[PDB]
Amino acid sequence: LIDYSKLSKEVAYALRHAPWEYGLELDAEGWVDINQLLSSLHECEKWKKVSEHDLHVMIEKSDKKRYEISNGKIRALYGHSIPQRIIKEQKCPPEVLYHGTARRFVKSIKEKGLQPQGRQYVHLSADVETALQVGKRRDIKPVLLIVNALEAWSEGIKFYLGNDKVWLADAIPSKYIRFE
Ligand SMILES: *SCCNC(=O)CCNC(=O)[C@H](O)C(C)(C)COP(=O)(O)OP(=O)(O)OC[C@H]1O[C@@H](n2cnc3c(N)ncnc32)[C@H](O)[C@@H]1OP(=O)(O)O
Ligand SMILES: Nc1ncnc2c1ncn2[C@@H]1O[C@H](COP(=O)(O)OP(=O)(O)OC[C@H]2O[C@H](OP(=O)(O)O)[C@H](O)[C@@H]2O)[C@@H](O)[C@H]1O
Repeated sequence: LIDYSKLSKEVAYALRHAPWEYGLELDAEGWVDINQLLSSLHECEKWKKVSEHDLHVMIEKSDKKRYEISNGKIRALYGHSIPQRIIKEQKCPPEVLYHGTARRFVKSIKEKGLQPQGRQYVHLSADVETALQVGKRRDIKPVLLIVNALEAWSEGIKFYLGNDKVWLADAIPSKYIRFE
């Protein structure tokens, strides 16, 4: 049987972080031919059994909509770190978005605002529980930040489509972030 969770982590690395290591090139919106991905995964002993059907199943069973398959191509919807900016659709955000973080980063976010750091975009959540889960990746007592996203947008900060639970933004100045 396939560990679809571990397969999902491998696909994340290929489609967000190091496509070159797989001999892949992503298009401007992040897509690659799914047969080229499968061929690359089959260089790895653990993934030689993985079929195109398995990639659909991995997506269906996942707790998050990380990837999409369309007309024989696959992309990650968010998370990228590669030098070439992934073109995402600009969108007007809801009034409020959230961002869960680690206690150890709060001072720096107060001073500088939210920054993309190792990714191309700041990632934000649509609801509190989702944001706390983001923060739990780094801190058992994560900090919830509340972003006045529509105010930021009206003052020129760009936001972009990730998926229904993950919104993307350029750097967000501190004045739009509530820490309490
Ligand atoms: S046999 C040859 C295998 N391939 C290679 O050797 C090439 C380089 N391999 C690697 O770098 C690692 O083996 C990878 C593929 C990254 C897997 O290592 P980890 O077990 O440590 O994975 P992480 O926990 O660090 O997470 C990796 C990214 O995957 C996201 N993710 C996708 N799907 C899930 C699921 N179901 N559950 C948890 N996390 C998942 C992770 O959030 C993470 O995302 P980042 O963008 O890296 O933050
Ligand atoms: N000025 C500043 N100074 C200091 N620290 C600052 C800072 N600005 C921001 N930070 C913090 O710098 C960390 C960046 O960390 P990340 O790149 O991993 O971003 P993120 O945590 O949002 O996570 C992305 C997605 O990854 C996962 O998705 P998957 O499961 O992989 O699909 C999640 O669920 C997400 O959707 C975060 O703590 C920021 O708060």
